[PDB]
Amino acid sequence: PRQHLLSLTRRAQKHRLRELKIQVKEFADKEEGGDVKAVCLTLFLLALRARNEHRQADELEAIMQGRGSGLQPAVCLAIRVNTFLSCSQYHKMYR
DNA sequence: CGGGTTTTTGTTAAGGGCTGTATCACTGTGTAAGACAGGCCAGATC
Repeated sequence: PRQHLLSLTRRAQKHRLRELKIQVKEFADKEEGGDVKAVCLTLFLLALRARNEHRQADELEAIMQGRGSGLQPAVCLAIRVNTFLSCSQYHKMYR
């Protein structure tokens, strides 16, 4: 009995979308170079802007570009150094 | 109360990559004065 897509587990969702996975990967590496993740997030942003949710698309662009809700290692290194944090104290703080 | 049928859930093997944890040899905080026995000279003395 079918219930819903996101109600399944990871392996079950993979079993259910293996066909679309193969199709998208082949039709993306035929002509579009082969970057599967690129075509994936591009199609997702397009389907999301179809619902004109500018906010969600901007947040996803920020996440996938590293500029919000998550720091690149250089910035947190500068924070760990310029604030005189130790390696164990930063660890506790990060733990 | 089971077949027929369907959607979830493991299961093996080998390799890759990110995350967490044990291990090594060490540290910094326990830090100033007083009690007492022995020697010794200045001096009252009988």
